[PDB]
Amino acid sequence: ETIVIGLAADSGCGKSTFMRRLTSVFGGAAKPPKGGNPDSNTLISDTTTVICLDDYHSLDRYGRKEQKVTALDPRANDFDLMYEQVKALKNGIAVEKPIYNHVTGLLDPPELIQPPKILVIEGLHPMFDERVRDLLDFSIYLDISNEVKFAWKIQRDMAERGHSLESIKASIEARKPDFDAFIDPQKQYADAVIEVLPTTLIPDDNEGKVLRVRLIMKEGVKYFSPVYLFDEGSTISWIPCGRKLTCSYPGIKFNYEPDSYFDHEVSVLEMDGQFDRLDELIYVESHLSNLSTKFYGEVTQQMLKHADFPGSNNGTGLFQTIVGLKIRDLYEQLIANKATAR
Amino acid sequence: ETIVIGLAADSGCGKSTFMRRLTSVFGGAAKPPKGGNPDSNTLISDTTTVICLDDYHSLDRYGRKEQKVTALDPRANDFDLMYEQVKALKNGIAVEKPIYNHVTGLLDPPELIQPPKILVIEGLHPMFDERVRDLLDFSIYLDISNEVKFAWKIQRDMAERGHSLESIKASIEARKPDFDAFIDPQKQYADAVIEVLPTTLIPDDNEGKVLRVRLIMKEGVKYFSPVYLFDEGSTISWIPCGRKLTCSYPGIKFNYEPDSYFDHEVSVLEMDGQFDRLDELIYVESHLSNLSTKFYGEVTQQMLKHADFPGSNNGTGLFQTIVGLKIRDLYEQLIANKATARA
Repeated sequence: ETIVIGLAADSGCGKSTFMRRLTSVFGGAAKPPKGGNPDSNTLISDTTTVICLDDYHSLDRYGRKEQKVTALDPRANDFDLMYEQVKALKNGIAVEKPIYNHVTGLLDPPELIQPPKILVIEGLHPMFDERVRDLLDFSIYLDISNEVKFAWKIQRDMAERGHSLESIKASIEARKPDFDAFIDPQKQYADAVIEVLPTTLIPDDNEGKVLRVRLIMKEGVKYFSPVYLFDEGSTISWIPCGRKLTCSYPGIKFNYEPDSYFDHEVSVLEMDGQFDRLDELIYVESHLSNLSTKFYGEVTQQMLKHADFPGSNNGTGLFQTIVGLKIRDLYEQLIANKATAR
Repeated sequence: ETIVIGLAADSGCGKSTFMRRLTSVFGGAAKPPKGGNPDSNTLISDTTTVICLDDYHSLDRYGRKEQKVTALDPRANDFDLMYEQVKALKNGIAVEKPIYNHVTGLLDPPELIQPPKILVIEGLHPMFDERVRDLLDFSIYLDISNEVKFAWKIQRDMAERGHSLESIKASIEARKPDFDAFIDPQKQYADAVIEVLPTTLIPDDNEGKVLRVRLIMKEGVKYFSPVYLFDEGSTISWIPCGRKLTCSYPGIKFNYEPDSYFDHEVSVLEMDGQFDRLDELIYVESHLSNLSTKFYGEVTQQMLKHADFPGSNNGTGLFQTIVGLKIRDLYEQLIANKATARA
């Protein structure tokens, strides 16, 4: 009775630190299948196997170029195969999954995937097909706003330094139609959306370092008690920076509020600003509720295992870690019932 | 102490008349697994299990059309897994084997396969991988020629009647490279090859009923004493028809000669024509040597337990049956040696 997690993300197979945070919570070390194709996207842990959804492309790079179809387009993807093989793994049956090697852009011969305890499917289209969506036990959508997507390319993406800003936004133009038509709509099916926006604390900041990030959590979901702050259901702003907790400019600002998201009820926890000192993280964790921690400080402790990770100092790393614990709480209850259900 | 037989044929899993005749020699009756899956291709007998090699397909039927690669192509098959489960079966450890459902054309959930006394793997690629080739205690290749493959599509294959002659000949072409590249070279590794050609007794015959059939048998193989006619090693043409054995047209013609086949020494036994009367089969068996029969007429009696089978009146049925006995003789000496060794 293996558990399947969806993660809709745009950062490309292999460049998601969200995936690496979930992995550290779930198991030990995700390493490619020992021996075999060095271009394989699959990552295997003691508990978890991450599958890249590019592997189910129905069109290679030259293929897609021939049809002038992007990788965002459902035409370029085989959802029948994805659906059948996620189904088989969830029911304990191995699959021959084709490998999409990114260095050559060809659809490579398949690899034998063994059912794990936790299966995470990650890529552009995890929740696009209703049949695949019904197999997911939890659904995540990482929503990067266009404004920090562009900032991160300027401030961090070393490989696009060769391109000017005029052609980098002209790269975003020709990708937006396919993205908004086929990628963005998947948010409505996620149990947890993490939305990364520019910061409102310092005016006109476009650097992508200080971030306003929203954690949107679906209500009414079995085994998922959303995080809350002080008074669940209420609308709160909370600035912990004060006399007993000094912060540098511009500090930490929190918002907790209910909301309606795609005609679904959600509750939203927000963080704007970034942690100066570790005291601020510990103070923040000590005042949040329904974190699904097993001991005191696990959120902070789980983050300190990856102090080098991008976003370890703002709500991005804070909420991605919290999400991992919530999923762990869910699959513990989910396999607690299936253990007794034989 | 399990025996592994290789059977290379492109007629398709579940279409092998050759396989039916072998199981009748080897065991009681080959049935599908009890319960299991209605589309399972494994066949089970008291002595033998037949494993279709489509079950080790790595690419879906729908994926095969997506990547533009045929089923003859190794990229569409997982030989690592196939070698594992045959190495596992020969070494007597049971295995969960996947199922290729030809109806949906989908890679189905697996079925449990217990190590049998005799294990046969049949399909397009039993001798393709040297690893797998080293597990086989005997190797068979059924070489249907392109002129008989074509006639059979016309005269018998009812599903082809929707297609035109030009379309069928243009379909055979589009399959030939992968067959030339991946299937046909497996002939060199076979201990026994059966080759089906258009008959030479009727000029310009293209109907696939009267056939020239060659049984190619490797020499120097341990526990395999090839069939011979009258005088082993010599070059003989023998027409049994005469005063004492009246035949109908075009009659029977036998050829027996040594040959070199892929730089291996072989003996070749040939039959052209078809038995029009039952007396001729008995006459032919009475005059053949090294048949590995347990009693007089076992070749003929074994055939009559499948009178309906195609090729039951020509060299196709005669040689496929004789091949079964030769393997039975081989695995008994082969079992006796390792049964002796284990005590």
